[PDB]
Amino acid sequence: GTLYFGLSGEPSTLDTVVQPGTSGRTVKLAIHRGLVNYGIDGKISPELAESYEVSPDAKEFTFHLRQAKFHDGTTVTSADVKASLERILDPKGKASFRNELSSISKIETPDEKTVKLTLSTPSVAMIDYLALPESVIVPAAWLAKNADNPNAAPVGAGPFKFAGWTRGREITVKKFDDYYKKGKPDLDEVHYVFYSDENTRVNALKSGDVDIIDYVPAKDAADIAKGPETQLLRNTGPFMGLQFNTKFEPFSKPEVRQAIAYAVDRSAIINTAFNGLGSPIFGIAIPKGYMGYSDAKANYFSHHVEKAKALLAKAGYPNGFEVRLLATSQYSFQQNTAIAIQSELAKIGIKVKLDLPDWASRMAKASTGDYDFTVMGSLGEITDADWLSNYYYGGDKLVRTNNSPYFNDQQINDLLDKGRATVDKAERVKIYDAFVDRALELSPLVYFMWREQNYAVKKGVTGFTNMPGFLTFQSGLSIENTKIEHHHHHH
Ligand SMILES: O=C(O)[C@@H]1C=CC(=O)N1C[C@@H](O)[C@@H](O)[C@H](O)[C@H](O)CO
Ligand SMILES: [Zn+2]
Ligand SMILES: [Zn+2]
Ligand SMILES: [Zn+2]
Ligand SMILES: [Zn+2]
Ligand SMILES: [Zn+2]
Ligand SMILES: [Zn+2]
Repeated sequence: GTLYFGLSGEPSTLDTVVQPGTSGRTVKLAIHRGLVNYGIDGKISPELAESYEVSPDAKEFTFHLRQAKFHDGTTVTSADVKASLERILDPKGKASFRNELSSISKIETPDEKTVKLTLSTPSVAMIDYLALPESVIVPAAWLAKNADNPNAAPVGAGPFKFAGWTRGREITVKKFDDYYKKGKPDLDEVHYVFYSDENTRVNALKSGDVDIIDYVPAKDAADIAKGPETQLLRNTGPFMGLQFNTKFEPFSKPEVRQAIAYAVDRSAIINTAFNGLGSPIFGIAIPKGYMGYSDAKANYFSHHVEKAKALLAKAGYPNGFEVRLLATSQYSFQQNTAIAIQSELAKIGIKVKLDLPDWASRMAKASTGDYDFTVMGSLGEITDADWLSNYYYGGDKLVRTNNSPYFNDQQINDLLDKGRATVDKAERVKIYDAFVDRALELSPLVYFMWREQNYAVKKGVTGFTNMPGFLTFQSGLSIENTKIEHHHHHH
């Protein structure tokens, strides 16, 4: 059988090292595999690495490669892993997670089936960063040939092979028979169809044109959950907030960032952008169960307009200032969150103008820091406490998909470095607790709410998993387990 999957947009690129957003990741996770990837239950799964060894100080890593092939019939070898990692590490390259993998200082290939990494500083989160959709392995010979071909047809080691891309319509993938997991994938093909207007996307599911859709809008969630011919797959992993370009003078000031945290009513965002679905955040967006979580620090901020006005005045803005907010019109919740922020900040004299291009245009600007501040709809990229480094650390790459451009605090860097180097979780928790105090004080990131992130499937679809908490954007991995009962589309 074949499955038609309605994506919320067309990927701007399938270039493995680039993080274009959830749409591109969902397609990449059908075609590609890394040394490890997260399993549907959130455990790290040995993928192209059949096994791995981590030194007791988390500085040396050995990967023993599984017998596996790429889609072009070539064997997966240690030289392919080294070339793939070197592309991520290249400082002149466009890898989105270069900062997080940059501690890799030596890559050894003693034989065709063994890769050894040595880090310059310890990292108990390195295995998790190797599970990123952007850390997948491609062939060294393929990279050499397609060095100046940004639109070259993908070659990977995942359960499906790239079959074609019709611009503005769909990407088709086909079962890879030589995939290393017995009985996987179950589907013969998946057609990833692009539905940028969310109403057309929901209508495609309800009218029976597609079998699965992602980014189910909050206004349609109840109708879809009711069915009986549709099923809603729930998750409450991502958060909504703001990333600030700290080169925009007012945003270099903790008092200005805190004023914004005090000025924005969180129920205005939940009620006007998410149909009343979600929960307010009054501190750092750390989920229950992660180090740094605290019930006592969960109400650092509150909604207090006159306090926000006093903070701006103290910061040197008694009459506020003019600024532009980058978001998108492609996701109604992003546009409506931006509209709510604009009206909330006008009350404290911050005159916000909105930039609402399509998703790919917003991402191109976000990637270069071409903004004053931007609506952040995101989550921790790994399920270890070190997901925080991707948001807060300084380092060599100061403009990232999840950070506040050019923010760099030595106390925060030192605490995150200590947190990543400490193996004992009883000691790590003291480190992240101290980090949280400094993160609130400086507020380089501001958080407003936890949101629902839902998929919807047609009755007859099984085995697709909306992966837990922060793993929801990697749910495309579960397509290898997905099955669909015999069916036709209007025939
Ligand atoms: O889920 C969202 O809301 C948006 C909407 C499309 C999408 O890919 N999103 C995820 C991105 O916002 C996120 O992966 C990325 O790191 C951004 O640069 C964070 O601001
Ligand atoms: Zn179908
Ligand atoms: Zn070994
Ligand atoms: Zn076909
Ligand atoms: Zn098709
Ligand atoms: Zn309120
Ligand atoms: Zn108010």
